Amino acid sequence: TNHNLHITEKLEVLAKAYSVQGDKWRALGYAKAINALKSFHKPVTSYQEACSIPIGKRMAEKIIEILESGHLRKLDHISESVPVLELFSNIWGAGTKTAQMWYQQGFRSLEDIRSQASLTTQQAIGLKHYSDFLERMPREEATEIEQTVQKAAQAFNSGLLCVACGSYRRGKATCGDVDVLITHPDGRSHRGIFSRLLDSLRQEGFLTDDLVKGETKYLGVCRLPGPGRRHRRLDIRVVPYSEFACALLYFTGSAHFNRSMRALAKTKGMSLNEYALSTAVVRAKVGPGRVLPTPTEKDVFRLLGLPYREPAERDW
DNA sequence: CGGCAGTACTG
DNA sequence: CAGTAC
DNA sequence: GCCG
Ligand SMILES: [Ca+2]
Ligand code: NA
Ligand code: NA
Repeated sequence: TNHNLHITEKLEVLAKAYSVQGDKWRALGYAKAINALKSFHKPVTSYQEACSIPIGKRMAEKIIEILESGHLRKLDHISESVPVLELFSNIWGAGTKTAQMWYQQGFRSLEDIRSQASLTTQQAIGLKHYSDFLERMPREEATEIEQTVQKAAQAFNSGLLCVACGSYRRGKATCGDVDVLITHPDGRSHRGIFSRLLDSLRQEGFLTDDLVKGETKYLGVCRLPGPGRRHRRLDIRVVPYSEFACALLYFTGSAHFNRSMRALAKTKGMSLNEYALSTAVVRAKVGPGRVLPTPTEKDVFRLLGLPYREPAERDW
């Protein structure tokens, strides 16, 4: 696996500092570089050998900094606000600009957020389940959640099928997220069961809190009935059968996977989002793009000129 | 240099 | 409009 | 942050 973890560690700390400080691109380059250093077959030996890794000049300059020295000195200049901002980012619905606001307001602890800090409804639901949301769950409990949502959905219409796309479907032992995709094979009967099932599950108590409540997209908190059960974040999306193959890809993950798939689709003049695979829109543009039917996940790998990758092989 | 995904919700 | 989310 |  990671043959250069002594450097990937210190760089993941640097990338975290950038991610916590609004520099999404600095963090994205760092993460793509750690994801490349962790997947490389042999450990690094020189600067030349480091830069040839698809790693730049200043990144391999840090690789060589940790290869010749034992501690990267960039880390010594990291701002002391980085931990506080990261802590505020650990709250749901709270990112770099809200952590920055809380920080300049003199807040330096979660208790300060729960006492004097102004919170939104979502930032409150995140602040109350702070520990649970950071404790990823075993695959078995995610399966319990999946089957529970599927059974309750099938009671409204037995034709409906469900799938727990996400790190679970990728085969990851832990999952601090549960995204259940529900659809109907005909693509027309699905319309109208979202609210009924959502109220059903909240009535029984499967759902504890609600975050983003849209017509087609549900985001909230669930908790399996039983002792010592921690609150897990669940999303329930009811998209038509036509778009199911384009949705199941994105909601399977990872993000970096759908980022490389989106780049590859863009080079071949195609837009690959979580709703449909369309080709290049007319060009300022003088027209939208043309949808390409892709019923199965292989059809999407096909129209993109790529071999089918198993969900297990989607960490990119 | 300049692009790195586009989207819906919430406020 | 922006912020945070997938 | 890297790379076309
Ligand atoms: Ca996830
Ligand atoms: Na966060
Ligand atoms: Na339980």
